[PDB]
Amino acid sequence: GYEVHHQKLVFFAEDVGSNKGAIIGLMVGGVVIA
Amino acid sequence: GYEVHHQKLVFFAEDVGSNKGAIIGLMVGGVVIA
Amino acid sequence: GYEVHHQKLVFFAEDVGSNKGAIIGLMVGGVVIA
Amino acid sequence: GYEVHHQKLVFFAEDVGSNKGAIIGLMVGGVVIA
Amino acid sequence: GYEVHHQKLVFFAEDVGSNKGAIIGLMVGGVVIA
Amino acid sequence: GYEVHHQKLVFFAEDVGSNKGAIIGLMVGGVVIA
Amino acid sequence: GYEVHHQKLVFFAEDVGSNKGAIIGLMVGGVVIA
Amino acid sequence: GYEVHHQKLVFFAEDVGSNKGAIIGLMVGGVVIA
Amino acid sequence: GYEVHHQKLVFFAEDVGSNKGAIIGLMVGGVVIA
Amino acid sequence: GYEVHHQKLVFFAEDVGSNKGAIIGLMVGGVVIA
Amino acid sequence: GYEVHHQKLVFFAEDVGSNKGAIIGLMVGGVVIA
Amino acid sequence: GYEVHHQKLVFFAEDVGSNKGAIIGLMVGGVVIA
Amino acid sequence: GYEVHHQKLVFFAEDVGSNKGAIIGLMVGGVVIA
Amino acid sequence: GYEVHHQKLVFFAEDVGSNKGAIIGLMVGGVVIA
Amino acid sequence: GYEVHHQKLVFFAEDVGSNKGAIIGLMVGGVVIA
Amino acid sequence: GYEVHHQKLVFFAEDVGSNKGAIIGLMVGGVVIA
Amino acid sequence: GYEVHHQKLVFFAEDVGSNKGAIIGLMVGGVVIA
Amino acid sequence: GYEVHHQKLVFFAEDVGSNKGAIIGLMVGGVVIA
Amino acid sequence: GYEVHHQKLVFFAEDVGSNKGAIIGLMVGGVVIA
Amino acid sequence: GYEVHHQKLVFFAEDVGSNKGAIIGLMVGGVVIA
Repeated sequence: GYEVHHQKLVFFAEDVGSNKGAIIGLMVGGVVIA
Repeated sequence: GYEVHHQKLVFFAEDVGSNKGAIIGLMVGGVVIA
Repeated sequence: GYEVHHQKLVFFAEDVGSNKGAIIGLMVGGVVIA
Repeated sequence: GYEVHHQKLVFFAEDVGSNKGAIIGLMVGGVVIA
Repeated sequence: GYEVHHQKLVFFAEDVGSNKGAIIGLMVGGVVIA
Repeated sequence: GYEVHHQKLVFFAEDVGSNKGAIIGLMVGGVVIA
Repeated sequence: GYEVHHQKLVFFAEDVGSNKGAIIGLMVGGVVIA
Repeated sequence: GYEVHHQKLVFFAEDVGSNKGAIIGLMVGGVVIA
Repeated sequence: GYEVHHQKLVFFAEDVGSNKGAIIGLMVGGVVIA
Repeated sequence: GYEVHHQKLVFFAEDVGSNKGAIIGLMVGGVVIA
Repeated sequence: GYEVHHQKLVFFAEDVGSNKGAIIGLMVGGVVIA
Repeated sequence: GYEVHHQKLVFFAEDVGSNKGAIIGLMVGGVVIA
Repeated sequence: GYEVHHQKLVFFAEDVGSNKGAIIGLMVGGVVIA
Repeated sequence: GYEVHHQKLVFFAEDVGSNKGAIIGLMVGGVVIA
Repeated sequence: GYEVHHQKLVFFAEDVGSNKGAIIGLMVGGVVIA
Repeated sequence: GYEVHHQKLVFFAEDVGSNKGAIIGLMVGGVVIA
Repeated sequence: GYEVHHQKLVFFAEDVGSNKGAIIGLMVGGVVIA
Repeated sequence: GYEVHHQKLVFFAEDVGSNKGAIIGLMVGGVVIA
Repeated sequence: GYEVHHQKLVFFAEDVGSNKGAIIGLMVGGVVIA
Repeated sequence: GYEVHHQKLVFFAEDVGSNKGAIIGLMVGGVVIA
């Protein structure tokens, strides 16, 4: 008798507001200018 | 008797607001200007 | 008799406000200017 | 009889306010200017 | 009879206010100017 | 003058050996028996 | 003048040997038997 | 003049040997039997 | 003039030997039997 | 003129030997039996 | 013998760059949100 | 014999850079949020 | 014999850089938040 | 014989750098928050 | 024979650097928070 | 909740009396004889 | 809750009496004879 | 809770009497004879 | 709770009497004869 | 709880009497004859 329930994973966000700049969830590499 | 329920994975967002700039979920690499 | 429930993982945020600058969840490497 | 419930892990934040500068959850390395 | 409940881990913050400067959760290394 | 090069991302593996059991890269949820 | 190079990210492995049991990279939730 | 190079991130392993039991990189929750 | 190089991050291991039991990198919660 | 180099971070191990029992890098909570 | 030449009046600007926010030359009154 | 030449008046600017916020040359009154 | 030349008046600026906040040349009154 | 030349008046600035906060040339009155 | 030349008046500045706080040239009165 | 009211701007006058001579509100340049 | 009211700006006058001579509000340059 | 009220700015005058001569509010440059 | 009120600024005058000669509020430069 | 009130600034005068000669509020430079 195994019951597993209500598990959640969020990497970056659930709610992201307005953006004028730069939003990146994940990057291996590079140059970001904002 | 195995019951598994209500699991969720979100990588970047559920709700993303207005965008004037740059939004990237995932990048391996590059140049981002905003 | 095993019951597992209500577990949550958040890496960066649940709620992210307005952005004029640079927001990065995870980076291996690079240059960020804001 | 094993019951495990209500566990949470937050790496960076739950609520992130407005951003004009640079916010990085995790970085292996680089240069950040804000 | 094992019951485990209400455990929480926060690495950086739960609530992060407005940012003009540089906020980094974790870094292995680099240069940060704010 | 921006140059970005040789970035790589691997999620599960580059080289997976032989399999008699069960290998899953990513699972949101379920029951796995090997 | 920006140059970014040779960054790498590995989540589970680069090289996974043989498997008779169960290997899961990422799981939000469930029951795993090996 | 910015140069960033040779950064690496490994979450679970680079090299995983043989498996008769259960290996999980990341789990939000559940029941694991080996 | 900024130069950043050779930074590394390892969470669980670089080299994981053979497994008859249970290995978990990160767990928010649950029941683990080996 | 800034130069930063050769920084390293290890959380659980670099080299993990064989396992008959239970190894967990990080746990928020639960029941572990070996 | 009267000679008048090369006179210039600029109220706001000669060159205005890119705009994501609010630019107003002159206002008697009101509410401005950017 | 009257000669008048090369006179200039600038009220706000000659060159205005990029704008994410609020730029107002002149205001009699109000509320400005940026 | 009257000669008048090369006179300049600048009220706020000649060159204004990038703006994320609030820039006001002149105000009689109000509330400014940045 | 009257010659008048090379006169300059600057009230606030000639060169204004980047702005995240609040810059006001002149105000009769009010509330400024930055 | 009257010659007048090379006169300059600066009220606040010639060069103003980056601003995160509040810069006011002149104010008759009010409340300033930075 | 924002309310802005009763702001006024007058450049030259509200009430100009009789004129036998020369009245000019704004002039970039020229010769004026009265 | 913001309320801004009764601000006024006058450049040259509110009430200008009779004129036999020369009245100029603003001049960038020239020759004025009364 | 912000309230700003009754601010006033006058540059040259509120009330200007009769004129036989020359009245100039602001001049960048020139020759004025009365 | 901020309240700002009754601030006033006068540059040249509030009340200017009759003029037979020359009155100048502000001059960057020139020749003035009365 | 901030309250600021009844501040005043006068540069040249509030009340200027009749003028047969030359009155200048501010001069950067020149020749003045009365």
